[PDB]
Formats: sequence, structure tokens, C-alpha cells
Amino acid sequence: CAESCVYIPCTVTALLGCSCSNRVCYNGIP
Repeated sequence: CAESCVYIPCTVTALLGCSCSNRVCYNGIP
């Protein structure tokens, strides 16, 4: 996903169902 949760939880990618992992939002794809 195009969002890093390093300092903040997924926002745009949150709507995509992106989960925070290794400080970066992922959901099958980055």
C-alpha cells in the first residue's frame, strides 16, 4: 500500500483494507 504506518495508522489504504505491518500498510499488495 502507498502508506507507511511508521508514525501513523493507515488512512487512505485503510479504505482499501490495508493493515499495518512492519511499519508499512500491506494488503496482498504494498
